Amino acid sequence: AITGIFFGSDTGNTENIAKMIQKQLGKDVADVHDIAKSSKEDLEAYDILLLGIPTWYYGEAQCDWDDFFPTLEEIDFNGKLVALFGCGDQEDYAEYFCDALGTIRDIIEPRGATIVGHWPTAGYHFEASKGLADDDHFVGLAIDEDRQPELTAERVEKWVKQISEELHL
Ligand SMILES: Cc1cc2nc3c(=O)[nH]c(=O)nc-3n(C[C@H](O)[C@H](O)[C@H](O)COP(=O)(O)O)c2cc1C
Ligand SMILES: [Ca+2]
Repeated sequence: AITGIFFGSDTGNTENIAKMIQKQLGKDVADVHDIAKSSKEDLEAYDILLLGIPTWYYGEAQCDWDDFFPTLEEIDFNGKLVALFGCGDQEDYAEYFCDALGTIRDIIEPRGATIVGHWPTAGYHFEASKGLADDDHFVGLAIDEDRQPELTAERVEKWVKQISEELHL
């Protein structure tokens, strides 16, 4: 219950990643939530937060998330450790590949969120992305279940390892 996984999902992908993630961390470690059925209180509740957001319709944010953003910007993230994950399509929307991860970064970083979990952009092949920490790493875990589902298992296995460390446990 140290970690609170909050996801948005429209066709189920991010919802599954969240669940693989919690499996890997374990239950007494983290609880998963559908941001759509979540509240401010529900988010402020945890100290370590994992936020999952898939990018929709040309750089936009999954609507459950889009609509929660205002509440999101009311939360003081100062004193909190966050990580970010999401889903994207690097071949049909290569020019907005996981931009949503970037939008949720901007809408939380100034708020004092201590972000963790940058992921190497090695192995992906998008044309552009607004969710990059540096131009060799996304700001979070980018999962492409549409084009690279075969790499989804390992990406999560390794990324969760990576965050477990950065967070310490
Ligand atoms: C019409 C349409 C627009 C989309 N636009 C984007 C986009 O701008 N960025 C991106 O990387 N993925 C884009 N995607 C792909 C989704 O983010 C991807 O399918 C993701 O796995 C969906 O996760 P969800 O099931 O959790 O919503 C789009 C998908 C569709 C069908
Ligand atoms: Ca493929």
